[PDB]
Amino acid sequence: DVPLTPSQFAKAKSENFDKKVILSNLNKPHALLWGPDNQIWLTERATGKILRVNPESGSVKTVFQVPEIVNDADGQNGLLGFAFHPDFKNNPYIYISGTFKNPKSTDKELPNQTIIRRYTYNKSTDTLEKPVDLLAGLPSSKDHQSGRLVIGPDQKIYYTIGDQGRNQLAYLFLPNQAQHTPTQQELNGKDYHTYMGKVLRLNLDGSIPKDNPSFNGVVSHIYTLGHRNPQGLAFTPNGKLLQSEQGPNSDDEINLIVKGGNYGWPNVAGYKDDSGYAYANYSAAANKSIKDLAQNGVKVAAGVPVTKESEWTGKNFVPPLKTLYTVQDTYNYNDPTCGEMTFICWPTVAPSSAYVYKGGKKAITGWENTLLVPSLKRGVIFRIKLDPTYSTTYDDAVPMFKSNNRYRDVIASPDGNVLYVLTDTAGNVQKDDGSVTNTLENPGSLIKFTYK
Amino acid sequence: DVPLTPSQFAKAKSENFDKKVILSNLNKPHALLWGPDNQIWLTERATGKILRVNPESGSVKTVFQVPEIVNDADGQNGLLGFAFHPDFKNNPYIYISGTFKNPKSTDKELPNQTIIRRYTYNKSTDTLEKPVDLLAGLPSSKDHQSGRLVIGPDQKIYYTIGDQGRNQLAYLFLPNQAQHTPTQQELNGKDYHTYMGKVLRLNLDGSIPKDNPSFNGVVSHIYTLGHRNPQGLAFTPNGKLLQSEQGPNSDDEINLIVKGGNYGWPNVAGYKDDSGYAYANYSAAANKSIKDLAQNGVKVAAGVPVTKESEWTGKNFVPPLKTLYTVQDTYNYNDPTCGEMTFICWPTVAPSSAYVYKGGKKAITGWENTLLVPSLKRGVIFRIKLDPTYSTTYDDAVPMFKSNNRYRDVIASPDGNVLYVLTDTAGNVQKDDGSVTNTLENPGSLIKFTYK
Ligand SMILES: O=C(O)c1cc(C(=O)O)c(-c2[nH]c(C(=O)O)cc2C(=O)O)c(C(=O)O)n1
Ligand SMILES: O=C(O)c1cc(C(=O)O)c(-c2[nH]c(C(=O)O)cc2C(=O)O)c(C(=O)O)n1
Ligand SMILES: [Ca+2]
Ligand SMILES: [Ca+2]
Ligand SMILES: [Ca+2]
Ligand SMILES: [Ca+2]
Ligand SMILES: [Ca+2]
Ligand SMILES: [Ca+2]
Repeated sequence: DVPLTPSQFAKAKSENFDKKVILSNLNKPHALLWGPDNQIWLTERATGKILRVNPESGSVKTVFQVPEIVNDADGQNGLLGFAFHPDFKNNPYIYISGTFKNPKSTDKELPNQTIIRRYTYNKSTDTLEKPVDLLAGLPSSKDHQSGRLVIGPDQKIYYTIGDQGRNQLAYLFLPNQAQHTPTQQELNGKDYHTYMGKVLRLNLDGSIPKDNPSFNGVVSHIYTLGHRNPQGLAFTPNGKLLQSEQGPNSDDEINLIVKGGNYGWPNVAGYKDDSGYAYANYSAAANKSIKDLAQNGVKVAAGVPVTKESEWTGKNFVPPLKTLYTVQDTYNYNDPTCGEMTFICWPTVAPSSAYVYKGGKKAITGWENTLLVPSLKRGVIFRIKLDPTYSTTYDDAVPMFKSNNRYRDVIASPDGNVLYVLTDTAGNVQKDDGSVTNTLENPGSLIKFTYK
Repeated sequence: DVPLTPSQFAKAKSENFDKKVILSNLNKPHALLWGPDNQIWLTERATGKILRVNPESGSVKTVFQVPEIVNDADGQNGLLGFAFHPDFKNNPYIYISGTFKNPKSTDKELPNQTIIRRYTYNKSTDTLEKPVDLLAGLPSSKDHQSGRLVIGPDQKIYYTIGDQGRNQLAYLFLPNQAQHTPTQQELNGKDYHTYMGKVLRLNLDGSIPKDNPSFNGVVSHIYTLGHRNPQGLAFTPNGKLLQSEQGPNSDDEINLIVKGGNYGWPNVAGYKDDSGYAYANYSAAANKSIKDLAQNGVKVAAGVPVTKESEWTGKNFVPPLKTLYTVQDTYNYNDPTCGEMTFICWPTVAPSSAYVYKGGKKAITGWENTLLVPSLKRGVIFRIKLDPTYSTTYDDAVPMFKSNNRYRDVIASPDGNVLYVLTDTAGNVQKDDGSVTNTLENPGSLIKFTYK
């Protein structure tokens, strides 16, 4: 899709909803869920705390703090994945993923691992107990961790693990592994270094489903590959799997996740259109002092190999349902008319989640079969309509609730007339006039919007 | 997708198939079907003849000639739709559409109608009889008639009817009706002038299905709208509906047809990307002496209103699964790298059909879940892979059977190892070296390709 203008974002004020801050003292709140107890549960990414909030009264309890979570102030690591077993009454399990030190690591630049871990909920003492590591030794870094953890209708865990930031900034010269897959020998040694830029599908005990897809002749935990930073994952009522993902200077994506698909990163951003992006592989540059001009690969310094999207030899490439956004090769990623911080005008929205709106007896008119996608950089919640079979999007991403806030997650109440959102503690966001600010209106908050 | 180069088309020679020309100099052969008698049936658009061809010996019989078919030498009108009843053993019916004179027409420029008609096959006399008009008074013109007619798994007739060529060439100043839908009053009067640029869904007796979608508050024969020239339509084994469609200078489409969808034409060609196309509405131009610059709306003469794809206020817009092809705004539609005949280099392939390959006892290796799309302008047949649920394409359109022929239709034998193809009697096609020729290698032919 084509970017909205600052004016178009600023008008999305959602005057038909009442706003109320429920909690305002949260530290890097990350994931939000409607629990099986009809309470709101949420995570703090850096502290490792799991909180439960009474939606009616607003009282809150810290149910548990995951010990030894590792988090860097300049990083996106920490406590990430968070989901309830779907039959919680009879299987009182909570599944998380988190950053932990890796005692086997021989890399002082990458000292950590990601672990998918199960806890047992004790309703008598209201806490979590009996930790069990389902899948350990997964990649960890400060960048593009993703880490959405959901349980599908097949009662399998689906887990997004980002590309770790390879081929940008601090990891510029590391070779991106989004396209790479394990050998059988690597699986035998539990070497999961290729588990970057993937959606994983695991059994509830961490093992490999016997009907997972094959990649390059090997069936592993990988379900799909070729992802950059997929922070949104959500099943629809008819069992389809929708996803949101952050692109580089362009081409954030809404994807339909299908078994065995290849979503193209890093060779393809968004559509395979050769428009506004090309794959500049700095790991293949002979000179490691080469600079990244950060023009999305369209303009590069001498010495870095560049592959056009159409020059890639790919297999099972699946294009996105929608891009937020796609621009021409003539696009100027340095436009000075935007200000000193030109990145704010980049054709992206930085989606942070993806949530299937299920309606209810007070469902909001017109919102049937919508997907809600929070935007960090634009301070809106997008509403994206699909057809009733969730096979295609209809029309465009409609912005909602414009504010100077970094929206991190969103859910809705069972009746469907109240939305609950989390906001980041700090960072940059676009203002009504299109400029950048790091003064957030509601830092680290749980906010509700009630239809009136 | 990005256009293939002339060299990439030239190498797609399909050396793994044996070619045998069964017939040539057919009079504008148009549609072919594997018949209930395991013979090949095909139509001649210009004559109204329905021919049956013996696969083994190639003997041909003129089974029937549809009387009073109207065809213009320079036109795309004539005998069009052609399908067998799916339970032919117990329902020996053949369904057609055709151009016929309209006696109540009050326009000398548009004197004809399209009629969807049923015939009964009499096996004892080996001919057709007892015609029944199912739906008459449909639009008719020389351009963009489409006319693909299939019976769905719901035992409904699905019928594509093109936009009649409005807003180009001989119909430049007529207002395109692809976005328009009937009022209840027009329906009551059987005024079907808005049945342009649509997929129609009809009961077998021609009546309006009560479960057809609603458009602007009215349920009509319209199933989807916003199409230009959709010549390809085919159901998948799991009941989805795939489609191909010719765009203008760009953005031929492969579409997934979903009930009630709006496929954007003429406001949107291909994706809603503002890339290489804009909607110039010549019917709204200040005067009818203005010239069409034929630069796909990116540059137009003064006095014609232009609407960007992103400026359209649309409802239920459904984007294509694949475009053949999409180009940048700076693309040169009048490129001098080719000869005076710039159109042959336009980033299009002119898809003429769409056929779901179903395999069989001799299925071709690797062709699972593919869609075959013949190209008129490039002299190839494309193979397009989808995932096993027919929810997305995988990778790109792979060209096959490169020749100096305009491929018009394609089917496969039940065993799956033989393809049968129709070619046009006349027209332009691109040579190996990228230049145009109107010398066709196999004019008006039925061609058999057998996997080695
Ligand atoms: O403008 C853009 O394209 C853009 C903007 C941001 C932004 O939020 O400022 C991000 C981003 N996302 C996170 C996160 O925690 O998800 C952290 C950051 C960061 O830059 O620090 C990204 C990206 O990561 O691709 N792209
Ligand atoms: O280069 C292009 O884009 C292109 C090329 C052709 C071509 O075949 O020469 C056509 C076309 N298709 C038919 C048909 O019978 O299907 C007739 C014609 C015609 O121009 O006479 C179209 C189009 O109709 O959009 N576009
Ligand atoms: Ca980004
Ligand atoms: Ca992608
Ligand atoms: Ca792209
Ligand atoms: Ca065309
Ligand atoms: Ca379209
Ligand atoms: Ca377009």
